[PDB]
Amino acid sequence: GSSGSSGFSKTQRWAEPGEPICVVCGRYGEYICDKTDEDVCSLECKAKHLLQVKEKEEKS
Ligand SMILES: [Zn+2]
Repeated sequence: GSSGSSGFSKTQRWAEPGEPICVVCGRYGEYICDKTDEDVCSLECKAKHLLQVKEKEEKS
């Protein structure tokens, strides 16, 4: 395809040595999933990692 740009959020600031950090960006993970329990800053990052972890399992 081609896709476009991202939203207009700035919730990806530095993160102290202990807090969660985005697994796709690299700043902070204010949000955390349940199944994967990963860390993300926005909602797009969440699915961006989930749909990426599924293909990694292969099959099905
Ligand atoms: Zn992010």
